[PDB]
Amino acid sequence: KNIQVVVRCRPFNLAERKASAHSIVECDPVRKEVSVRTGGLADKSSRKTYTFDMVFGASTKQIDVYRSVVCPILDEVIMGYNCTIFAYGQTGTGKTFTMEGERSPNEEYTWEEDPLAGIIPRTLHQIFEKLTDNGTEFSVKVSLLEIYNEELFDLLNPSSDVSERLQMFDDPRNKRGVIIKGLEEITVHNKDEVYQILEKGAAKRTTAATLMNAYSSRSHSVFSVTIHMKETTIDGEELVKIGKLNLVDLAGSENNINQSLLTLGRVITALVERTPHVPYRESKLTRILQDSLGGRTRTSIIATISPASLNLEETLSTLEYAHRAKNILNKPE
Ligand SMILES: Nc1ncnc2c1ncn2[C@@H]1O[C@H](COP(=O)(O)OP(=O)(O)O)[C@@H](O)[C@H]1O
Ligand SMILES: N[C@@H](CSC(c1ccccc1)(c1ccccc1)c1ccccc1)C(=O)O
Ligand SMILES: [Mg+2]
Repeated sequence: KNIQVVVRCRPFNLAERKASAHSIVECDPVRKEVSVRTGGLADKSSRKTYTFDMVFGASTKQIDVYRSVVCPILDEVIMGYNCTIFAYGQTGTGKTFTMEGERSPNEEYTWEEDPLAGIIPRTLHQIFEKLTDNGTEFSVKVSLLEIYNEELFDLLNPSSDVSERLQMFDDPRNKRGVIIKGLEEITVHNKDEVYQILEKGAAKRTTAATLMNAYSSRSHSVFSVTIHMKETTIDGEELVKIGKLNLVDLAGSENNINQSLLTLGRVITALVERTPHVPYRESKLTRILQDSLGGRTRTSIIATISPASLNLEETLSTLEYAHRAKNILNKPE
């Protein structure tokens, strides 16, 4: 199966409006096209146009991303496949907005209902909605690690010091897999446990940002949720499934400070060019993503872009990068 690639353009922000920014991006959700105006003052007609698996314009809301992209992927996780979604694009374009989301200010909504909530919390909410006493015995475990300068931090660890480091090893049980030694995996017994877990993770990240330069823009964030499902149907026979979903928020594409982003590009180039050796081992991120990139996990990429003329070169870089990645084949479960 080819990696599926979608584009999400964010709306203008107040500073862009204040600077009287013009748009250089047109999205056509129906034709699944994004068309970028490239000639500035000089050449009013030149464009580059790309077709993707889906295209989300500035008016797309969090709930539309969920319904279109995540729901189908989560149903596949529930069938016991492994899936990955990662966000790629320049700092400021909405990777974290998309993957995690934000809380609406002054208290207006519950987390399960917040319209600014992104992929991670909606996914956790749906896992419990879908599975709960609906016949299956099931458990859910989460982990959240971040890669910065090729060091690995555990945002969910009971340790009060976020700087305490994890270590990665090959997994002798699983050919393309790693063991993250020290990684706290929290059993989430029900939906009413979700928020406090995410909240404490976010507070550890805020600390991390005070400790390390340009932390949030240089970091890669790797949230994983594993679902163990058990069934005893018609004979009394017992049929076990395990689904895993990785939700990944990459370093800003404008970027050992950068080894993982660099190596991901070299890995994607190797896969599309079909070159014989693919350098997964040369970074922490690509070791973590090995199975998602030419392996047995179903992968989707959300490429995030700004609409503003100012960001022309990086917007074009992001679209070219993401477009070629459609050519990568995985073979799920
Ligand atoms: N689709 C969107 N709709 C509304 N605001 C958005 C959207 N995407 C991003 N933003 C806003 O733009 C700013 C940067 O988003 P952020 O998620 O921090 O980007 P990144 O993680 O790619 O650096 C934030 O203020 C965020 O609320
Ligand atoms: N993106 C925000 C956190 S948004 C987030 C969240 C979502 C996924 C993982 C961790 C936190 C949140 C913010 C603040 C307190 C708790 C949780 C969130 C936003 C909306 C609904 C549910 C969770 C940040 O970088 O701090
Ligand atoms: Mg971010």
